[PDB]
Amino acid sequence: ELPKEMEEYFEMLQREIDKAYEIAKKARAQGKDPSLDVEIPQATDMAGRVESLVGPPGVAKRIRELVKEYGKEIAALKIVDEIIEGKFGDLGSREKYAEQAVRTALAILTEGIVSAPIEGIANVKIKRNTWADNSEYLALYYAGPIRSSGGTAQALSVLVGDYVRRKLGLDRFKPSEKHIERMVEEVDLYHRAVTRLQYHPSPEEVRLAMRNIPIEITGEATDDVEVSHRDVPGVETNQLRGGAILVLAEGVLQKAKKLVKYIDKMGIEGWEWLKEFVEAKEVDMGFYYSLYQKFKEEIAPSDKYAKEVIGGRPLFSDPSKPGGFRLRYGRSRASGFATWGINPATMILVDEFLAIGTQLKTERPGKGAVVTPVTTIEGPIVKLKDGSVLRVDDYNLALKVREDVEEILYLGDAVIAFGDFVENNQTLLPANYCEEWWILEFVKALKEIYEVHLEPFTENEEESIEEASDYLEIDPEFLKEMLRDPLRVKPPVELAIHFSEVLGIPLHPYYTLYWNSVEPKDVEKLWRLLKNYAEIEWSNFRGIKFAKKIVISQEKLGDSKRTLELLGLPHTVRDGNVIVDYPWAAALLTPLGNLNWEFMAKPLYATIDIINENNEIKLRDRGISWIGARMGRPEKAKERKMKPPVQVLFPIGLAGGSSRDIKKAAEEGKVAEVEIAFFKCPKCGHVGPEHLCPNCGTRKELLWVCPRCNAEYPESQAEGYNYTCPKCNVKLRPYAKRKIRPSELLNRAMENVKVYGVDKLKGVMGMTSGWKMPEPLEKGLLRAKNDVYVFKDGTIRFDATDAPITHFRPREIGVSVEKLRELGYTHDFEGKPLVSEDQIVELKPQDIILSKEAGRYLLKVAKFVDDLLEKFYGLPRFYNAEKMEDLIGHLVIGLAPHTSAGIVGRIIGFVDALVGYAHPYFHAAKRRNCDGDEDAVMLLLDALLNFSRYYLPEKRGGKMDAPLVITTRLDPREVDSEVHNMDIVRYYPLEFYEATYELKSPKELVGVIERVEDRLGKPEMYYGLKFTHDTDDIALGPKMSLYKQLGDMEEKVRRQLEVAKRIRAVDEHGVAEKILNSHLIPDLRGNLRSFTRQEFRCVKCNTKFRRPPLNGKCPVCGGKIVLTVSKGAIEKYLGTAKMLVTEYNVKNYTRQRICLTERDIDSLFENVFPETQLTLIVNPNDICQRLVMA
DNA sequence: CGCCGGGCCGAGCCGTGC
DNA sequence: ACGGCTCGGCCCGGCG
Ligand SMILES: [Mg+2]
Ligand SMILES: [Zn+2]
Ligand SMILES: [Zn+2]
Ligand SMILES: [Zn+2]
Repeated sequence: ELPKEMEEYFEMLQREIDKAYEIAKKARAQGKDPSLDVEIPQATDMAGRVESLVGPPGVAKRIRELVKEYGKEIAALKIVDEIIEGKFGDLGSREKYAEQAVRTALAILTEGIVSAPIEGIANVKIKRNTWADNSEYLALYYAGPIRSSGGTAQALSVLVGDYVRRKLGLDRFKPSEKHIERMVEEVDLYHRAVTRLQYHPSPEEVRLAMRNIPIEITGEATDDVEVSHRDVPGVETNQLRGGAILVLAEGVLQKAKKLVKYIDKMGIEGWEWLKEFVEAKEVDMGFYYSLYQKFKEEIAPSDKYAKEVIGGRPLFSDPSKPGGFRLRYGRSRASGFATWGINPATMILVDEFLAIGTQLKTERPGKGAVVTPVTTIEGPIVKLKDGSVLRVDDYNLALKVREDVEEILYLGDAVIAFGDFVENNQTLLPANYCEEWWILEFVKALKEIYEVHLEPFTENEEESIEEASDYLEIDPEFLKEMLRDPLRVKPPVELAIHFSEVLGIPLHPYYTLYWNSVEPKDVEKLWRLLKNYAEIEWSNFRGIKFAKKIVISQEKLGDSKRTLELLGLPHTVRDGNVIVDYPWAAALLTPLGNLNWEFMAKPLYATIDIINENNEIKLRDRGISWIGARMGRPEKAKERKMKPPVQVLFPIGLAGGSSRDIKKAAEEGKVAEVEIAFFKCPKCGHVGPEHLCPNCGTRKELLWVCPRCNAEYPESQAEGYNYTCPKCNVKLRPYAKRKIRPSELLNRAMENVKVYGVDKLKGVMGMTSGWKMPEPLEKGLLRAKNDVYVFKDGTIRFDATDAPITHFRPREIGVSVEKLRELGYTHDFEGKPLVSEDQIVELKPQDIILSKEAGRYLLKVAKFVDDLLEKFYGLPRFYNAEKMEDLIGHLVIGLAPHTSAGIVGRIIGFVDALVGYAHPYFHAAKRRNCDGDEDAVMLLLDALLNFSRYYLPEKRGGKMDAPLVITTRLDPREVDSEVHNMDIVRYYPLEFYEATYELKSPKELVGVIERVEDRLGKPEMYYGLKFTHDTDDIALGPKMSLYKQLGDMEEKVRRQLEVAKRIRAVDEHGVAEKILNSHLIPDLRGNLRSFTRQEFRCVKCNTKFRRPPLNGKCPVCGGKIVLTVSKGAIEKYLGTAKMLVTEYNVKNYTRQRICLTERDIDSLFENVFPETQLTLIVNPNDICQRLVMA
């Protein structure tokens, strides 16, 4: 099957996993933990995950056989049929069968990763249609966690419910009119009062969906809002049901296309209404003039991304505005999943608001992306303070030049993958001319004329190179270098002109200016001025003349300097003269034929059209497609802490104080009463919250207590009683309210682990599980000593933004070649042996690259683990690391904030950014998209030792973010569907570029460009992926966003406004103000409204009063009453709002709203805070009184 | 020997027509 | 849309 390398890779991964698991088992066998074994099983494929998560036992082989024979959907259907009939045992009532079938089928369709089956589906019940016919139907109860499962999981849940109800011989739901009205008002209310819904269904759509769904979509209450249509039959609540209405809105409705596709593939009938809903929902001119008109007609600008701007977050471009982001088709080494490629120069020159990993809301392909440094694409063109125009394609040049920048003429490039267009089904935009298109035209012309075969981006035969060099009269070494790396090696301008003359191809894109950004009449005036009042120095090369310098006076140039700047032409101004130097003089004069032919403006023509019609050297439109973007959600590489930081899962109650400090309570002699689980030693009879008896070191047993009665029964005796009190008729509980003395426990712990000098030790106010089993205090002491925190399930986690990578260089990650050869890497991505640090190596599917903050924190985590192994269990240490570079070769676990299964990865290097680099398969296996998402990482051994299922909260949602199972191998066939559209080609073919001009759809050329989906099944899924664009460094550029270094809101707004003013294609002056004023006005008006209807609270307690007490003091205290909405929380943004109103031109509506808001704020407090203080001077240049007096 | 004042910590809160 | 913004109390250093 697999070759002799990937199998060995997986074998070594399994070997390391076994090495860790043996130590974890040996440590756990001693009985100092809630269980006597590890509580994280390891799986290998989807069937094992499904069996471990939902069951039933023995289903793995059946799932494997059915998916092998028919396919995923048909296998799920056969599994449903087999469960219903009774292959997998006897469950009981039909409700059990229905619930099990729904859960298992949803797990199979969902690949058993996200916890929608586990926690989304609260319960399954059979109800009766009493009001209509007294029939029997099925209802699905949706909890809170289903609200974060995605659109696809909910629609498939409805489909599975329908299939199971049809297979169980049950009738359909027949709602009354009151049900419909209740659902419409609920949909209307939730959007108004809770959340934007990310989608707004029309009322008629809601009526149609309610009338044509054979099951009842219901649930419990999740919002504290009352409804109007009350006491509806069959509905047991009078409040908003967020789970069901979100399922209806974002499930069968928003994802109707995928649902009908699944219906077609699945052989399911009875859903014709959804299909119908989907079907209903679904002269003499120039070449470029027509192209522009057609492009504007078919593809229209999208404004949905820039509808809102938050203060401090800049807007970088207007929709489809020239001068914004230049669209380039390709995929870099560390981009392609959903991320963009950006030059570091345009990161530096926008005031460092953009850092590696900073998210931005995009317009054309999708909505949202993450930026990654690419050093082969072009950077911004800027205008300096003295008048010079410069091209900043470098990072150091930008750092040197930043302080002199007056205006940013052009913003730069953005590399967007073809798979991003395929996934979102976005019509192809016309392609800007670039070096990769030029090299293909070059080789094609060479073959057509001289019959010589050459290919770019590879190595060619010496005979062909010699023949081509002889025919072109060039140096063979130069030809080899330029064919090997067209994106970095460019010919001189004279050589490019010679190539265009001989072969007959357009000019090299590097020497083409933005000729279509100006009008033909402006070029006419500029041509006249150049002919009349200019002096030019000419040259010669192979019989070809080219300009070497242009000198024209400023007074003679006039207002054509703006035309020069709009072409992106670099020049300089000295003592009244504007000078154009050597490389950029022929870039301006050669297209105009060296002034040999007159330039004249013509209607229905463009500048490039006239140039091509008259000149002999041909040109292509260098910039025609532009993109809009807006900043949002800066990158993150921080560790995870609870809302109050916690270091041990031990309840303290109120003895610890406001910070729940256990040590402070222990040192003050306080006694505390809390609910915990007490364990009792069978031999001597010790009692307390400890798993081991200190006197004899023999494992105790949990005590079960009656709720009303107060009899304690050990576990062995309670087993016989069926966990019910014999003298009573009430079920037992493992916990009760008891009193504890922290002094003895903390002294015993300190003596146990020999850790005495710890100042603070924070716990919890109370436990959330149903067991209320506490944690040993020794672990808390060791965590406090090493400065690490804990999570809800007993693990230490680190959150970071995720970015993709497929190929790497040993110098970027700081690892020697010998170390890599020890890890297993022996070749580079071209088959050559690995002997250098500048060679490009291909990443294995489960190898990850950490940041340096992550390494710094994992050093402390490893030290804590070693201390735990040496002091608590008495076993040899494992990591033995003194620096972060010593963690290389060790394993981690990657977990997503919405799933319940993890995946094993390996550490191979570190970077100096704030992102998490890994393979696209690694991010897809966690159901992540990599366009702003964040995930957690933890060391494998720490999770193995520390995780427990008895610390998980008992409510719905306590099983999300839990490593209930971990995958030990990667299979691209069952990771995701968005990663199946990614490109694996070295370069795009000429046909793609020729078809972009026809505005085709990406589906028409799926077979032309190879994707991931074209390799599934064959052994070469992990073997030969490739990339299009190259980058010098993977972590070059700014590392932290400026937004995190600004304190005041006024400072944030001012900096964002200077940024918007610098960029030519933003138009801040009014647009950014009006859009920004819809972020401060909501705050002002909402705070003003909530002030007059607010609740008061005691400082000593947390009890809240809906009405202020008449005495002014807490009735059950002496403490004083404080507000929940202060007066200063209303007028905190009024100064910035007034500044925004006065310094810019907004519509009169917003100005009057601001003035009236200030007047209302003044008038509301008339009798409470009268104006009793005068002032020396009046009229502080305020605008409200000026408007009133006008 | 008795204050003044900082610097942490922990609470709460963020458009809406009858 | 949610981290950013107001309050209140509680020790800990100087400092005279
Ligand atoms: Mg996403
Ligand atoms: Zn004992
Ligand atoms: Zn009892
Ligand atoms: Zn009180």
